[PDB]
Amino acid sequence: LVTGSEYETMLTEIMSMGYERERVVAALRASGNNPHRAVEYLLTGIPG
Repeated sequence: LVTGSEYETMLTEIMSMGYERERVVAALRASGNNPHRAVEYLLTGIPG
């Protein structure tokens, strides 16, 4: 289980690719905090 501070740095690190906070938050929820899947969803779409 990542800590809350590790979540915030994960979130900010992905935001550095040019995504707004609320989209990254939604992608990390959809990925269960796996950053690889979150970035996949931001690049090429959520499942479905």
